[PDB]
Amino acid sequence: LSALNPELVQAVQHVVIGPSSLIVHFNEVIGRGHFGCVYHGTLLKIHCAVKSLNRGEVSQFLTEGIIMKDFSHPNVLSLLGICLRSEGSPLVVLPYMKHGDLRNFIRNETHNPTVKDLIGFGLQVAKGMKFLASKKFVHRDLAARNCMLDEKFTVKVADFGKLPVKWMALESLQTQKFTTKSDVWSFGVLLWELMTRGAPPYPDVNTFDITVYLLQGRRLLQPEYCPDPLYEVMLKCWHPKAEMRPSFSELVSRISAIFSTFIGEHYVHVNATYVNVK
Ligand SMILES: CCOc1ccn(-c2ccc(F)cc2)c(=O)c1C(=O)Nc1ccc(Oc2ccnc(N)c2Cl)c(F)c1
Repeated sequence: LSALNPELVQAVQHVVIGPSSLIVHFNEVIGRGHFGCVYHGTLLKIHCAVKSLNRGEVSQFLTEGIIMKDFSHPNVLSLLGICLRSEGSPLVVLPYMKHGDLRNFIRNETHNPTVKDLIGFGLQVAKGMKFLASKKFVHRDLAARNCMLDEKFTVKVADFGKLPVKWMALESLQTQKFTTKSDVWSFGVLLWELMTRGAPPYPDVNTFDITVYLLQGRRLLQPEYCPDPLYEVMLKCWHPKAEMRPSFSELVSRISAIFSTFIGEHYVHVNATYVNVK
């Protein structure tokens, strides 16, 4: 529309994908959810994922896209480009992730992860977060459902895009303010999700009052296959004082030590009480 904002229109220019150099297979759907949608696509012939807005809002869309342009790290999802379709909503083009999101992947009964594999995934998320934190970028919705998994089993932190209260730090639930320290709280929950193989956090608890629940003096239970030292790390991520939580560099350090101790002998099986739980 150009009448959007010169500055943004120019920034989107250096990453523009000519509508003729990308084919969208609207027939082959991938994502599809509240607001936007995801489709398979070909780029010139690289396989890709094409995010669209099903819909001011277009501006936030393009804006969220431009920020991704500086995300260059093996553990952070990259942007191929943004295609300005002269027929509909602009599109965001992403590399194809053969294994989809991390939560659905670990939840799969046909998969046979070990303690080591799962800790490894957490290690990769932490590396991605460490990069993001160094760029002063606050995620706000860090969870296993927002982490992608490619063909080499490399984890990419992302955001599919009504608060995810169950991953939110105490101060954020109380204030609505987000920081890197509240991302650490979310990361601890992400660790729990991995070790439980994608179980829903606080099954019994209502979204409307996780705050009251947490203030009673509670935290998530140690999953059955979670090593003590990793649980000790989870509890640190959930420190009541935000400044007392470890940084992502510390987490990378600590988790990488725990990970090195395993050899791939301990298989992780789903909990019977968590099965089919929504
Ligand atoms: C308009 C802004 O869009 C953003 C903006 C910022 N970040 C962002 C936020 C924080 C970070 F640390 C890094 C990136 C994003 O991740 C996205 C996004 O669209 N992500 C997204 C994710 C999965 C998708 O689905 C795929 C994709 C590939 N392969 C498969 N199989 C599937 Cl299922 C998908 F299509 C789109």
